[PDB]
Order: sequence, then C-alpha cells, then structure tokens
Amino acid sequence: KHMMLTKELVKEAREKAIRMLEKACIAITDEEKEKIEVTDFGLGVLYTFGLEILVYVNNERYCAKELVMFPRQICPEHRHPPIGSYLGKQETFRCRWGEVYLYVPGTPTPNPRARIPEEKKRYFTVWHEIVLRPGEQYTIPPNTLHWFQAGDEGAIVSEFSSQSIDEKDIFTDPNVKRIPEIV
Amino acid sequence: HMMLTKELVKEAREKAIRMLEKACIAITDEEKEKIEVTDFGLGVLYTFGLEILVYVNNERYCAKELVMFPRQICPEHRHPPIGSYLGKQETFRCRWGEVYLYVPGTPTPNPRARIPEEKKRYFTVWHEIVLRPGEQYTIPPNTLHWFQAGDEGAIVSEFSSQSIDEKDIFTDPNVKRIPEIV
Ligand SMILES: OC[C@H]1O[C@](O)(CO)[C@@H](O)[C@@H]1O
Ligand SMILES: OC[C@H]1O[C@](O)(CO)[C@@H](O)[C@@H]1O
Ligand SMILES: [Mn+2]
Ligand SMILES: [Mn+2]
Repeated sequence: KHMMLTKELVKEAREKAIRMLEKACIAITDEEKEKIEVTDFGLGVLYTFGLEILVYVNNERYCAKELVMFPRQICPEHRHPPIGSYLGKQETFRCRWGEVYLYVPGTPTPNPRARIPEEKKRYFTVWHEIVLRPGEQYTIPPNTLHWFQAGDEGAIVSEFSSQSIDEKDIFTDPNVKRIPEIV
Repeated sequence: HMMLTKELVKEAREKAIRMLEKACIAITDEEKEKIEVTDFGLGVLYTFGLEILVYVNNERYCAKELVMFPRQICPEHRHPPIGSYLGKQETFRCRWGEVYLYVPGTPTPNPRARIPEEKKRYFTVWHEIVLRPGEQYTIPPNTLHWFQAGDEGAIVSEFSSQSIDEKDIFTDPNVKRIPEIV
C-alpha cells in the first residue's frame, strides 16, 4: 500500500540520525536536533527511499547541509534546475562517514554497487557510478540527473552548494513528492 | 620573530592533521599535502596564524576547514566587493574546541581574547561572539572581523560564497596574506 510518513516514524528516524552524527563526532545543537528533516519522498517506504537532512545554513549566496542515510537508503533520481534567473543548484558532496554510491550521467559502470527495487528501476536512468568513502568528494553541475544509495552501514554525506530550493527539484519518479506529509 | 620555513610549515601541517583526526574529520592523503599554513607574514605563527584546508572553492560557493592551534589569532580583515562581485559572505561553524570571533558593534566588556599589547592598534572591532562546537555565526561581505582560538585550539568550518583570499584587506599593514616559504 502507498504508506504514510507518521510522526512516530519521523521521531524514530530523527533519533537514529542523531546517533549516527554523534558516532561520527559531528556536534549538533539541541535546536538543530529538532530541525532534522525526515523525508520519504512521498513513496511510503522511508527505509528504502528516504533521507534525513540537517541544514546548517541556506541563503541566496550559499548552502551547506549534512545528509544522513540509513543502510541502503536511496535518494530517488532528481536534478536541480534553473529557476527564473537562478542557474540552479550546483553542489559538492563530501562523504564524512560510511560510504555512498552516487550515480550521474555517463557510461554505465559494470557491476554497480546499488540495489534498487525491481519495480522502481524504470525511474533510475543514470548509471555512471562514483563511490565515495570518508574524505572523498564529487561535484554535480546544475540541472544534472543524479541519485545515490548508502552502503550496508549507511552514510553521512556533506553538501556544499549554491542556494537550495528543494521545492523546485525535478524527480524522474512521478510519484515523488519532495516535501513530506507527516501524519 | 622569524621567517616561515619549509620545516615550520611541515611541522604545523602535521599538527593540524592530528587535530583533524582527533575531531574524527576524514581527510585524504592528497588533502593532507594541500593544507595551507600561513603566519600572515608576521613571523610568529603560534600567535598569528591559521592552517586551512579548502574542501572546494568555485564561482558558486566555497567550503573550508580552519584549524587553529591554542590561542592562534587570525588578524583583522574584511572580504570586500571585487568588481561586480559583492564580496565574500561567510558562515563559521565551530566543530571542535572554541573560538572567539570579533565583529563590529559595541565593545564587549571582559573579552576572552588575549592580543599582544603592541598589536592592539590593529584590532579595531571588539564585539565578541564565542562559538562552541555546533555553534555558528554569519559575517556579511566587507565586514571587519578577527578571531582567536581558545586554550585547546579550535576547528572552525567555513561555508561561504566564492573565496578570493588575495583581495582580502587587513587592518595590520604588516600582514601579507600570500605566503613566503623559504
Ligand atoms: O531535494 C532532494 C535532495 O537532494 C539534495 O541536493 C541531494 O541531492 C539535497 O540537498 C536535497 O534535499
Ligand atoms: O584570508 C583570511 C582568512 O579569513 C577567512 O575567511 C576566515 O575569515 C579564511 O577563509 C581566509 O583564508
Ligand atoms: Mn542533489
Ligand atoms: Mn573571513
């Protein structure tokens, strides 16, 4: 069934993300702990498709975030398009802990590490693999299709970017709604 | 006073690497060789100095890790407009240790920072912001600021618009930003 993001699911996920941040020695304030965003992308299977996000700062000039991912959690394929005169978000990912499998346009990598549910494979169209372990980075230019899945222990991945406007992101999966609906 | 030598730089790079490791911040072997050590041209690295890792710096944004040994001071400066570029805006986030940041405003009584008496004239802003791990402050462009780490040192992340270090304006006319490693 097309399941639902509940308050209890959100609380459970927020607490798990906080433990992961603490394990990686990343200090976060009590106020920030309350502002960790939990999204299941409107797909109803948070532990399959989902992200736990801390926004450190986001303004017209720049943005920085911490993306926390549970084991094998997937961020559905999307891109950050131009918005009016804004070029669109460019971002640099830096893995801080665990490992993540990032996919961008290019020649399909053989034997990719990511495992996508069979019924959703149609909504993953780019297959050039970049594996990031702690300390490693990759930069995604604006309006570029990408998606990612954490490894079997999960991941913490920093974002450094231009202004973020999540509401304007374009997803390949037409079922995705970026902004959560918590019951 | 001294000149910044290759040996002093390598010693400071190694100490900054150990501090990053203590804070559990992963860095690549390539990044270890690219940590910048500056004494701002003032010849007292352990008084005025910074060890910097630039994670990324382009036209759209910049992120750095600033490592500071106990009581290292960044001399007072601002990031000005450059042509049509507004100038760098930056957000600092303390990751480890503690740092004393000073910005324009009413002088704070009993500041935590300790500055050399003979350099006081080149520190002109005195409104104090203390940042402990997890805490942040944002400096608008063309704003005078300086900072000193606490008695354990500090690791302070920067999130900012494009960085152009060469165009920074320092209050101390003795400061030279761009290195002279002999
Ligand atoms: O909106 C989808 C998510 O994608 C990211 O850029 C990672 O690609 C996050 O900043 C964002 O919240
Ligand atoms: O150049 C002076 C230094 O000041 C900072 O913005 C911190 O204020 C660093 O990015 C820079 O390297
Ligand atoms: Mn993205
Ligand atoms: Mn600055």
